Amino acid sequence: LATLKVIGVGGGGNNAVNRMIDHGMNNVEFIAINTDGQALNLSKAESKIQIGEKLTRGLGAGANPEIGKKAAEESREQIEDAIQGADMVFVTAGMGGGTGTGAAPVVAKIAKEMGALTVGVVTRPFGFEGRKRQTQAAAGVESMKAAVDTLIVIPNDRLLDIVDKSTPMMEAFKEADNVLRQGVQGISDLIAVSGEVNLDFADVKTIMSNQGSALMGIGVSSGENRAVEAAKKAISSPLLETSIVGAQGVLMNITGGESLSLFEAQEAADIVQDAADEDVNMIFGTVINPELQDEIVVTVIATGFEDKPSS
Ligand SMILES: Nc1nc2c(ncn2[C@@H]2O[C@H](COP(=O)(O)OP(=O)(O)O)[C@@H](O)[C@H]2O)c(=O)[nH]1
Repeated sequence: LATLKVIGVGGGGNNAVNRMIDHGMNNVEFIAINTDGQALNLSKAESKIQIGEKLTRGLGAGANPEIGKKAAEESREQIEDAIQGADMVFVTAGMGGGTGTGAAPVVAKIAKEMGALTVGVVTRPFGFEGRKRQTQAAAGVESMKAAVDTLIVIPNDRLLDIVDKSTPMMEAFKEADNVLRQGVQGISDLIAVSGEVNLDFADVKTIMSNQGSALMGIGVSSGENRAVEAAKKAISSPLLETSIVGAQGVLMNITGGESLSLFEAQEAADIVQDAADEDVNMIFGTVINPELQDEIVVTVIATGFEDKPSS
């Protein structure tokens, strides 16, 4: 089965990796990449790469993206060794600092160069962090676009839309973490199970390879209108820079029990295509899990946003 790897670059990326490992992920290899030796020492990842030792003396990049870049370039061989054999690589980082901003694009370009389907999931800084951080991050996002197959951007300001006055910062961070984690899990599940209408890693490549922005979502629902409700949840995007609107390619997998109806499968597909408001090329799949009773799961991967709009 296709070899999946998730690579956290810099502080935010490392944090995401640690929290994903805590949450529980089967058949995924994690790699932690940082300049900061103290943070690496605390990483839960099975594979750790300290980059730029000579430049930083084991410290972080001090918000300087040129140091993050030079560090990654300096450690290219070690990064190549850690990635070798991967079929798909997810690179996650916080844009705005030095290590994520400068090194994540280098890491992604190595992963792609060496044949892996490469997806980035990065954050933009909070407005309260100031304009310099925002400007550095914007350059990082542009660099990431050039280095990956597909990119998902999570503006940290969106977290302010899902918290009340007391929600812990760490709880908010976990909500952002769900984007990459559930995207990885949906691909892992799609590879592992044969479906009645079967989609596999080649379908994922068709949808995600050499594209631009992406949306990856999952919805789960039971009862009346379950399919419509699951599809709406899969495309809901309160934390995303890139919503479903304008998608021209969608991989949609529906998992249900024996009761999964043709009518509700069409309903789900129609929700996604109507929200995209485009001529969508839909690669549709269906998995019947007989242990499931009234539950339905809809997973969506959407791309093609940069393609010329249709008439
Ligand atoms: N959502 C989220 N954002 C983070 C986290 N840690 C850092 N950030 C964001 O990431 C940006 C870069 O921080 P950091 O990754 O620690 O810097 P670096 O190590 O030099 O790359 C910060 O400016 C924040 O906006 C996290 O755990 N979650």
